[PDB]
Amino acid sequence: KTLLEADPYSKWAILNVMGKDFPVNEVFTQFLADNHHQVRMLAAESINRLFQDTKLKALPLKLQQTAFENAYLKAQEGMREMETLDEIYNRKSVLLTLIAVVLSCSPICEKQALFALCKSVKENGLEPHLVKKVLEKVSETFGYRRLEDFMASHLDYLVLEWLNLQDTEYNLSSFPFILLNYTNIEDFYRSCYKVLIPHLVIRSHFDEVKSIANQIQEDWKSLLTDCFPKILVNILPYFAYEGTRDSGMAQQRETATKVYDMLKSENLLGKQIDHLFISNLPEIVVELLMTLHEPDLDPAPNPPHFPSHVIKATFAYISNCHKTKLKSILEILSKSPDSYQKILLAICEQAAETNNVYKKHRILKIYHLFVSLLLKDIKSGLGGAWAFVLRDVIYTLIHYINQRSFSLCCDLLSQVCQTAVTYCKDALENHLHVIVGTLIPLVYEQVEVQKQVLDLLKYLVIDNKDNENLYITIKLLDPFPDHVVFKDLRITQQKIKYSRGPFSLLEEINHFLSVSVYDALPLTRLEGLKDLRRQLELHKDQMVDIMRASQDNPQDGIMVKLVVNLLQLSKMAINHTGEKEVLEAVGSCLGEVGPIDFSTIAIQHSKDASYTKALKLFEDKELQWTFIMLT
Repeated sequence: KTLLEADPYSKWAILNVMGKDFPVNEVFTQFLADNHHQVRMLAAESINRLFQDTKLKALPLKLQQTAFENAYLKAQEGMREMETLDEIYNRKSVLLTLIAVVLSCSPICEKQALFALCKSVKENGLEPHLVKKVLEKVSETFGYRRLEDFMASHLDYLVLEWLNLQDTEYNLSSFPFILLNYTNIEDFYRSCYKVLIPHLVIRSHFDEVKSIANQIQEDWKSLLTDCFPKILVNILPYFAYEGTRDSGMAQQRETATKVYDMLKSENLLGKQIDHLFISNLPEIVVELLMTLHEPDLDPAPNPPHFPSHVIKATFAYISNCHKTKLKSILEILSKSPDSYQKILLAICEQAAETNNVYKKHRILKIYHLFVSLLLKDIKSGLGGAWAFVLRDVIYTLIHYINQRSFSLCCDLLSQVCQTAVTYCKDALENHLHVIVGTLIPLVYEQVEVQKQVLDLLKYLVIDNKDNENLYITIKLLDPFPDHVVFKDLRITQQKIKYSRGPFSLLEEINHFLSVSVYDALPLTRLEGLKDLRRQLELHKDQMVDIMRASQDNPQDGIMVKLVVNLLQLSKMAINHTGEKEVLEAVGSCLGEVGPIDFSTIAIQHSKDASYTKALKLFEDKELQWTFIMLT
């Protein structure tokens, strides 16, 4: 164990005996089947060294899998090398400890270890109570609230690997359903038919699904209709990726072809296949998205996993095979504009419900693929949904940035802003200020993060400063006095800001009020507030004559307007993250000016003119109610 700590990779940890060299890992695994019992538990506890670096870094996939299979075969040999019940139970407990530690310390080999455990439950005859207990221990070790939730996250791989062993004793009825909390196989069917049926659909077990359905008090037609998207996302992709490239990879295409042909039969769903396909378009694209895998150093996803190019070809083939024979899936997806909506609601919900960082990384690279698919067919747009989808994706990206992968998120934001400023002139005219003002406090981060932030800032302030529509947006934004390294930004910020000359105190206050009414997020304004403080500190002498000019109309005081604007911003920010900084900033800003008698008693709350005029032009109470509710 000590030398495994020293040299996990075994670069020089090779021991030579009788002229033959042996790796230390094989020697360590050899002690698993020692005659003395006490060696077994210690070896099971210390085998953690072969699945992680312990210098929390992981290990290469090949080494981890070969160590796992070596440990499994050694445990099997120790089982089969056999009063007796005592050491039989001891060997079973040692095997369970091995299969539990490999689950705990090796997230890469989760699925394979769980499949080995479920096979060994019936093969080795493991005690049900002990294995169940270690299952719930793992469940609340990882963080899952219920053990059934942990079971549901990998049951598809379990059943698929069980059925891919082509064994007579390994059938659906022989699946170890006792492991889950369901009392009887009927409850297991009721709970997991949506997964069990699609696995056997590709295997042409229609008699099996009929025999399950007629005994489950449910119609087989409805059950197959419910599982129709999941079998679509299985058979349909096989027709696209490198058709007839090689026989080994073309046998799947051939069996998919025959399955699709027999599903086109009159008795089967072939009569209404087109109607069901049109009915739920998001339900199949979500499954086409979640099946993405790039073979770096990530846990193995669900057994159906395809690379990015396979997904691209699948969408291309689905678009081509349509009766109208379009070129892109997004064109027929534009027939129902809501399809783009709830899919954005779909991919998000699985990301927030999970807490694993690796699963989050997988779902965010899937989201990268989806946004790339969105942006490669933006020439004609997504109908009238393009503005909504770009706003949704940019706000989701800024939320994922604010919750702290990160480089990939920066790639998404860069790509979407590039597309918006290239193929449009007003896409980023309003929802850009928060993005610009959000990544600045991220400068004090890793070198890659800082480099990406600086690159995005210089792209926004150099390559987009010539846009006529974006001139107002770039002119109206908060300064960045944070670090010296932003001098370039400074020498491209004061030019536009001070194009007409040096702004006075009144001009600075007017600009601050305009940017405050322009943006609804008080946090991103923090730096600007700091400048406002300087504007209150250096230019105190200018607060007299201005108030001399406001005596005629005291009810429109500039200073009181600034005070009430800061008060409104504080009221908005009182229930937001990072409140201790924005509250301190606004308090310091109000502390630069004393309680000057404004000769007013009433407080007027400024409101956007658009909302007031919309209310004014609505002559019906119902119309106003609908407008305010929708807003």
